[PDB]
Amino acid sequence: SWSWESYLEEQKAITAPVSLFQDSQAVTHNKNGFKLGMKLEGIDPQHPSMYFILTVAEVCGYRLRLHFDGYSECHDFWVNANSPDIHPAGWFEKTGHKLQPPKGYKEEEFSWSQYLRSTRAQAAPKHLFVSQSHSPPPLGFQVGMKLEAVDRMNPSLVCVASVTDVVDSRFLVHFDNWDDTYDYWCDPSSPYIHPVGWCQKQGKPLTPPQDYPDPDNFCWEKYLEETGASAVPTWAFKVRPPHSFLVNMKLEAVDRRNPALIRVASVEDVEDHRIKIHFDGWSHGYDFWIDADHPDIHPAGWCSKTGHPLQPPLGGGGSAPSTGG
Ligand SMILES: CN(C)CCCC[C@H](N)C(=O)O
Repeated sequence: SWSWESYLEEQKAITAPVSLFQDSQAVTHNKNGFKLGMKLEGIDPQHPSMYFILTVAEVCGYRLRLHFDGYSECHDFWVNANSPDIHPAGWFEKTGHKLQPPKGYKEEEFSWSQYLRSTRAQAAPKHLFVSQSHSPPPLGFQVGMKLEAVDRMNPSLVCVASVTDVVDSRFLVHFDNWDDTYDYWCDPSSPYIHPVGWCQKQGKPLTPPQDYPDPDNFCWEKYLEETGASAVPTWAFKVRPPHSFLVNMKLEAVDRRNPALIRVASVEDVEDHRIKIHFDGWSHGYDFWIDADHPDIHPAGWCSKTGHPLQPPLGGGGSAPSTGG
């Protein structure tokens, strides 16, 4: 039997304190009421502005694997039961959002009552969730306002962006005149967003809207006038202090190569808002960077307290394939 207590003694190591994580990353006493076969609604992680019909394909501890109805299983993805990116059946119609129907359907063609009959299934109960859009909005951020944001797909770019939607306590960041595949959900403390004018005060180049006429001479004031849009007010931005994870601290993290697994991990390197994860016993070739507030990193003990299997360090110490670290 593997235990953190014994491992720390053996390695003469320390864990990353629970206080370093967000409450949502650390909470272990919540029940996961989702069951295999339950259907629901959710955003496509690779297309944050789109909503699809999803089915619980697997349950493990406080996590569940979701399947896009009608599409290939290669698109399946895992989330935690407290994910704010899934909603109960009927949410889209109740909140006025659009649905991308199951493969083989047209949008006019979808009705939850009929679909459940056709699939002889049941929708996940409303109480099973966390976001159904009854919550406090993000103060100061309204649809239509503009701001500057980092393109997470092209990290060196800070661009002209807009708030295109607000759901409970989060808002959707959209890159002006770029396709919505670049959109991503945020909250007021995100270190990836800044008020209009930030780049100029920092000396950083600002990426104007796609194909903006004479891009070199882009001027926020002129653009705000052309669009009649307001800039998100400066007071609304509540910058988050850099995290306090230190190199070598131990924790638990979802494996990026096989998301069904969670392994014993160590902080390999650090940035102001991200940490580099290294899986104990493994080579460093699989090490990866991840946001400090990412939903897939947790404090030691998360797995055992939630009922999820934890992969112990890989054995072999260099003599076995993929080891050395
Ligand atoms: C700025 N960012 C939001 C989008 C960048 C898109 C780059 C892509 N090669 C293209 O030119 O379409």
